[PDB]
Amino acid sequence: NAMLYPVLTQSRLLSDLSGVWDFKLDNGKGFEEKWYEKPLKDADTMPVPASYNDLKEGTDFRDHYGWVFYQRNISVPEYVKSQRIVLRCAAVTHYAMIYLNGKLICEHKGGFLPFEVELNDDLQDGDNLLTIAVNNVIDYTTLPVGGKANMMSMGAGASDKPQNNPNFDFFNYCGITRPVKIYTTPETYINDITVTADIDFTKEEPSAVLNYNVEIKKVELFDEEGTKLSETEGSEGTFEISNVRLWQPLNAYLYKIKVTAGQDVYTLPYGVRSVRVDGTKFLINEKPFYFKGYGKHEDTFPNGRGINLPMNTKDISIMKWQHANSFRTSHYPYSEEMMRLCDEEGIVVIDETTAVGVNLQFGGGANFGGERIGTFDKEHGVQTQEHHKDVIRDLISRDKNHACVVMWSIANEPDSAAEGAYDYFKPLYDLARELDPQKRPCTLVSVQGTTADTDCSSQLSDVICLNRYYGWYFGGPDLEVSEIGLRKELSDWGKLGKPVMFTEYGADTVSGLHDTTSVMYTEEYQVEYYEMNNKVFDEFDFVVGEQAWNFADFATSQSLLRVQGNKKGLFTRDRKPKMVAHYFRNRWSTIPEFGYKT
Amino acid sequence: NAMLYPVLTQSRLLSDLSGVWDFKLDNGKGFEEKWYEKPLKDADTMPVPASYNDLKEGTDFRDHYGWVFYQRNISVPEYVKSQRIVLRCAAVTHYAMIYLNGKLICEHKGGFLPFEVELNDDLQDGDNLLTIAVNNVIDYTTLPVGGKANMMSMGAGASDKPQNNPNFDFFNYCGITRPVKIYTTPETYINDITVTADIDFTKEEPSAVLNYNVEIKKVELFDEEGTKLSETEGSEGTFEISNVRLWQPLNAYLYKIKVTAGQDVYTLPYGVRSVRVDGTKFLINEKPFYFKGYGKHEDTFPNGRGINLPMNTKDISIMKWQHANSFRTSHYPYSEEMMRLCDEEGIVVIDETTAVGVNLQFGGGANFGGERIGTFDKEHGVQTQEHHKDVIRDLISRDKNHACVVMWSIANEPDSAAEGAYDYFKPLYDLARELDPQKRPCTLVSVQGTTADTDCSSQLSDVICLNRYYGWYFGGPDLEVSEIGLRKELSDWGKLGKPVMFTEYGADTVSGLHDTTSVMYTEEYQVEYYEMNNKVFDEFDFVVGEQAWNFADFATSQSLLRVQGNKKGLFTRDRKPKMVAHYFRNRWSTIPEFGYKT
Amino acid sequence: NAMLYPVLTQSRLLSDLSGVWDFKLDNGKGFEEKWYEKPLKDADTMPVPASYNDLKEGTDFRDHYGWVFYQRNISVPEYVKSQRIVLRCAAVTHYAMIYLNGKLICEHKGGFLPFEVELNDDLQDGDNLLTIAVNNVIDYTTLPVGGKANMMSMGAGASDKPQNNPNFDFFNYCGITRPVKIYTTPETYINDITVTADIDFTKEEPSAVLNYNVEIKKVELFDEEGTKLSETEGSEGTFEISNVRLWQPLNAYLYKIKVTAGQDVYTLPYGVRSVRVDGTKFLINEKPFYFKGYGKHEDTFPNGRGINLPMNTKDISIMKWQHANSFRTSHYPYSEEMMRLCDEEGIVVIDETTAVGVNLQFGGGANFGGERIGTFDKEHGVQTQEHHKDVIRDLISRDKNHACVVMWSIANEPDSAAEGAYDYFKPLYDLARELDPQKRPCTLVSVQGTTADTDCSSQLSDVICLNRYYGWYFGGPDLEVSEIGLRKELSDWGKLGKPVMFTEYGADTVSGLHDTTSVMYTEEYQVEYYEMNNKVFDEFDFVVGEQAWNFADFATSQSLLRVQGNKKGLFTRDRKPKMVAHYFRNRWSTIPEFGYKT
Ligand SMILES: O=C(O)[C@H]1O[C@@H](O)[C@H](O)[C@@H](O)[C@@H]1O
Ligand SMILES: O=C(O)[C@H]1O[C@@H](O)[C@H](O)[C@@H](O)[C@@H]1O
Ligand SMILES: O=C(O)[C@H]1O[C@@H](O)[C@H](O)[C@@H](O)[C@@H]1O
Repeated sequence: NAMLYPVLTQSRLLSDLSGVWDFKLDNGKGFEEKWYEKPLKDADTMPVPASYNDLKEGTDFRDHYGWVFYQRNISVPEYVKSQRIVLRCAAVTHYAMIYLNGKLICEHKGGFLPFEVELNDDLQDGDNLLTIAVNNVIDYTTLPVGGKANMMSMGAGASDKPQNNPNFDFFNYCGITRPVKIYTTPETYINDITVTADIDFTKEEPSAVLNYNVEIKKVELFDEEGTKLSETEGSEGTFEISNVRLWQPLNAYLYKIKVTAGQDVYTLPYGVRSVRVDGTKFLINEKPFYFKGYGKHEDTFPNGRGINLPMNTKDISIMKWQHANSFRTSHYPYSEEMMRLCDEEGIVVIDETTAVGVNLQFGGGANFGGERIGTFDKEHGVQTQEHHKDVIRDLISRDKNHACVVMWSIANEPDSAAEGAYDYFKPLYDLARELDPQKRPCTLVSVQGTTADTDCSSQLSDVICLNRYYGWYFGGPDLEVSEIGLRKELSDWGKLGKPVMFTEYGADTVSGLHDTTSVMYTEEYQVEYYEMNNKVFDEFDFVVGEQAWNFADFATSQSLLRVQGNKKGLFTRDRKPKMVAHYFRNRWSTIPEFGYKT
Repeated sequence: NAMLYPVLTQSRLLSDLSGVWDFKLDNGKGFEEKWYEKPLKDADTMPVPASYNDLKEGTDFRDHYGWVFYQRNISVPEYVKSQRIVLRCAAVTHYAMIYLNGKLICEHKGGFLPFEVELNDDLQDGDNLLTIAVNNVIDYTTLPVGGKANMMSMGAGASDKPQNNPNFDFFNYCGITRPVKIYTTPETYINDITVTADIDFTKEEPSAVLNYNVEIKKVELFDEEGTKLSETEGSEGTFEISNVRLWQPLNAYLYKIKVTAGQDVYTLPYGVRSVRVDGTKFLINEKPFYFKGYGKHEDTFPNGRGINLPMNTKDISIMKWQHANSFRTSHYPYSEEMMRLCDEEGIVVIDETTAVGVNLQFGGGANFGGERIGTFDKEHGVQTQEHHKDVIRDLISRDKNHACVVMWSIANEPDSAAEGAYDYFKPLYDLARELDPQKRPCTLVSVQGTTADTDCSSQLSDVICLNRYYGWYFGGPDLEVSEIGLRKELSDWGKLGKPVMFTEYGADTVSGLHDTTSVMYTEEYQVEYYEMNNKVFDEFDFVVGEQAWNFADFATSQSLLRVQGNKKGLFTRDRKPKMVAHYFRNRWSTIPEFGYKT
Repeated sequence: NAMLYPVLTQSRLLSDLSGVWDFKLDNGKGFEEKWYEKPLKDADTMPVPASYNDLKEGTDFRDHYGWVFYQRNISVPEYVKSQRIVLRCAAVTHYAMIYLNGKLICEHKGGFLPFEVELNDDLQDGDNLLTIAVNNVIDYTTLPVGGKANMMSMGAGASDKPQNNPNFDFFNYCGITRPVKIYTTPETYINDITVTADIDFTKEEPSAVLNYNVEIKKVELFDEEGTKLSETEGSEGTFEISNVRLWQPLNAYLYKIKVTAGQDVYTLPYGVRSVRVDGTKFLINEKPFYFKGYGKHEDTFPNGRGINLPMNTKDISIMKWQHANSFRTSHYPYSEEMMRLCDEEGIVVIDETTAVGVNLQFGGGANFGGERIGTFDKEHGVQTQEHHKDVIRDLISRDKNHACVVMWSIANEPDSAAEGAYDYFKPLYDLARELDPQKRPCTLVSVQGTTADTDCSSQLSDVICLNRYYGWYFGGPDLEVSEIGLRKELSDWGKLGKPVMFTEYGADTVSGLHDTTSVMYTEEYQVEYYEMNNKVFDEFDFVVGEQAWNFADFATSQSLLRVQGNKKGLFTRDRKPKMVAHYFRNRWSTIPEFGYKT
């Protein structure tokens, strides 16, 4: 269930297996001939961690369907076999199968959340052959959802070759996305840590009480520099600090927490912060917040979706340069390292599950007996709800302690106004609120066409998150008519007395295209688009956030509607600014983190 | 009916009125208040000749609906009022209304063909106020055809503001497109000239007999330098030359023809050339030709569709640099000056009418009583056939003598496989063959989806001209499956034993986008697309021409499918080459004008 | 002296400390206040490994002068304190100072070669504060060499702010460039391994004898799959294999070598390959080789010079796509991981030292008493020779075993035709040949202006490596006059009877700029430039290699001559191909690895 971020400590090791592994594409006789038994023959090379799709040439490699085989030898000295040996795969996209010496030790479904296995038993001495098989197939049983044709459906479709058809607007990057590490710990070890914060704003000098639980199978506090200030015994626990330095947006502070438990020990950074909804206002530390930022992607060249800590730091630098304060993990949980970095740098995050494409109205829509099948058809619709809960389980269990995480997003653009939607999401929202020890807000990001009266989010969600494209897909290029439509729908959303924020809005823009009299796809049109939208946003005291789509240009599946990927970014794929980036920087510079329009 | 190209001669003048005129947009009280009576107030400035759409700023100006008013004063001395004064408007797009001193002297429908009026009667002495009103409205009665919504129909459509919606894929550039000149001539004057060529290939030294007619309301021959070689009297006439220098593709020769007729005289360049179809082979001068070139547009910045002789010469230079030999006047007759230039430089031309958009299946298709209305519905379909004939009349009457003109194109992508198509085009083809004194081939350019069995062009046309996009709109990005489909349809077209040529095929390509593993919209994909198509072309001895679409990027109406216009050009809008331009140059360099695959 | 690549084995661990460390810029009171003692206050964040220059915003950060402070806590359990604890800094650019708990444990000069220190003594238990201070200052004592003004010297120079002025044409990326890892090993351990190959081509089935030495402070062989085939005892040693699979260019093979030595063990991949010079011919495995490739940079966004294994694999993929076979480590030794990858993928490498900028004629040239100071002036010239030898020592000691390494490059563009040049390089070449157990060729890359009679490389070097820009800096834009000059100088180089190869030649090209009639900086001009140069290369049987400059666009110091960096790449900085990339791919496809022109 629970997984702490591995890190070197007094009692645990940490051996990063990152490097160039052996690699081979399934053909698809890989399992018949038991390639996991022996070392791979005719193997190519492949770095880890990284999506493999862009690291070789040819459409057959990039658009490969099925399995790939990673392989690498490992070896451990016996003088720590006394300890337990565990293998943490930070992420394998999508479906992983971990062999060792030819024996299937582990399986996992879920391309964006960590999972571990124990190695003490099957780790013979000498050099041991580790093989990881990675599958990329997506369908009605996976999150994200795979369709039956192109999402934008002219086009293709006449081919019998088996192919993935994403029901989502990003490229199906697969492989060992995130680091594969080996760490140790003593039999009887700290397995999970939880920390909540009851805090007091009555006083001019805010105090805070920190409850904690340390599941296991001394607790020291430290502040930034490491000046110790408190101590307690047992899995039991509480701290009383006065003169709390509140973790703030763009003004972070992380106390340290040292938990020694006999033969084992682990340190956890924690930020003291409060967040709660109050009618219109979205309060962080009992102050009226306003989101400024974007929906992002873990998308870089040529790593694909592979983790890129240099870019993560560069993205933060650009955000603080642009006077942003937040972003959403579109459309999947990001790496642990990026989440911890957001703690250090003080960026508000909207952590989202992998639940994109739970909407069978995209594309032409799948068909059965002539009839079109609704999204939540129990026999021919999505088969994802049970896996959907495991994702909510594993996600909250991983990022429960992050001060940056401010709200959970159950799904991106699901068919939330259709038959079966409420019964699908009600158990998910309930599980979301039951397992989050901090009871933070929950939402879902609403596709276009949704209204206040028809959205199951109008009831289940604490915050309304809209993806609206008035002036692009709907109204472009007449920004005046689009303005009227945006004001009309947005007014209707004020009926709920709930906070509203736009998590996505943008216009495809090819860096370099200009005109004094703007047309679609030019940098001028992009600025005018955001001008019109932001003008309507500023009219409604109940909109509490603007998040542009996207932060940067990113790769998608090929289609007539995608000009070498999605070009809605404020920055290019190599993080160079378009003209709209300087527009938002000037606008966001005058809008404060708190009390924008109260 | 007939209109000769005005040019300075011994008996006629030529006063180009080109310059900066007064200009004003209708609002739309222009005719109520009789703005044509007085000089215009609050007028802006506008050069002539030029499309006005891109010469000012603001969407309201560029997307203006309705009328505009040009105005300019003229004056003539009396010492040539003895002569007749005629005003030749080379082209006014679309509908022109010529006032003078407040009196409506002329009207014209047809935005791409010349028309004149006589000035002797209403030309008082002193300074006379000339006003031209230009209308841009397009609908089911105009050629090109105006629709009811965007041609690519997400989008727009919710606006009540009256707007043009082109049923064609280029921008509705309007205004005084081509020069407005004043020339003289004596009462009793040469009105029309016609020259045919019966020529003899029996001998090792080809001789030629030139019949001519000189309609009127001495005939001298001259060769290139001006060395005279023959003479004849009367409207009657014939010439017998031996050692003819045959006008060839990329090797032109223009004899001169001086026709003195009493008080009047006119000189006409003429090239001696033969063209006839023979089963598979397209013969020019009894040799098997092969078209190499493009579909072009009269499209430059910022002239819009306005005439641009510097670019016309530059385009020819680029064609001869690229080893091309031909192009089509997509999708309207081009300027006279460009046609005469093609005579001098020796470029084969496929002269096409303004009949684009005669196809109501584009867009969503217009609706009536729930029913969709077919293209040639007699009550709710196109109302263009009678105007369509006037266009065929005026066009052939203008370019009957050009040696470069090798074939006529009745329409671009009409609904030629629908009910009513044959009865619509049969009288048009008949008029085309009846009025062309040289009886040159006639065709229509067939939309995609057309087959040999279903196309009314399979019967009416001497040459089959296809617009196929296997590997772009149909099959992209799988070029292998697209190849199979292209070979399958092309084989079926060989059933007719007629010549086949592709007048359009291409892929949108944004100059600058590259990848080693190509995706759509990159320069690499564009090259691979043309490689696949050209490979299939070379397999069939009955394909006699490849014409890429387009020659250069050009402006279109705004839509999600158009990245700042149509990007299918081999060159950018400013005539800079994409990578595919060097590919075609290398391919066309090894393919000869004659006897490519015989 | 000797350093083996750390990797997990039966007896050693490997704990990658890569991650987000604490970071702070010196101001420059860092050492006065002993920031290394305590944890850093007001610290920012910084990932490791990566150059820090592009990971924050502002010119002051990017152009920082002096020191920066990395900091991170580490902890080790006692149950392996029995082993020795060593800290391998793969590279710290330029000058590193490693504190721990406040004590200076190590120092290092050399920004591109590894160095380690032992941790057993100063590693108290608990959490231990590790601090690394990095300096970026460059001058006449460092390799690469720092100047006194801009290398291209209009410009700047009027500022008193202390600044680095690279005497080289790449950006002064600094910080922890390459991974910082911790590995273990038993007291008494394998410290160094050396393997040579005496091999026999007499027989139709080539056999090979492998001598080896295992310095220390059982030996098993294995072949690709791991099928064992031989064994020997002692530091003593030899192997006799028959049916050797020769490591070939673009056809690699790596036998494995397992050396168990009591309590310790290490595995080394080795490729059996021969290389020797023979008059004109450059022989690899007794066959006449021909280099096809580029000079590269370890340069990516935003890592700067930081190691990027995803890009390294992508670069190899592009090379094999382009039909290249080799590259040079311009202008510094690359990462170990890239060298091992070249072993696996079979790319020929020209390993080069950090000796760039040993040439004081660049810029305006430094001045003293009015006099200009020559490069090797003993009082005011370069002070680098002794450090220069340590670089040759550490480099060969690291890459002595790589089969890909085929030739050593002592320096890039030194003032090799000046007074003092011979006495400067003679001891360096001697040290190069003395310490390389395989006695592979040695060279230096000759600046433009050098001739056969004036170059000290004409004598000291086994291969002549030229950097010539006929048609760019010299002759551009007249490629005809430039051709004459290139043929004239190249003919004169044939006087030596030695092999000649061009290690650099190119023309700055901004991706997107085109013209049918080419001008400098367009993609067309770049192709024509390489066409002219390659035409002259093919005329001389003694030129054995063409290596273009550069592989990809890369960052440089700002100057009027650098359009956002060096644009001479065949690919863009994000590895997208320019038109010249497809030219070289077509040319290199017809040129074989061996026997091109014999
Ligand atoms: O069309 C777009 O650009 C985007 O539209 C939104 O609905 C999706 O959230 C996003 O994944 C797409 O990339
Ligand atoms: O889609 C395209 O690029 C083109 O398709 C063809 O059918 C039309 O002839 C042309 O007008 C369009 O511009
Ligand atoms: O001028 C250039 O582009 C290059 O010239 C060469 O002499 C240098 O080796 C290289 O560092 C420069 O980048």
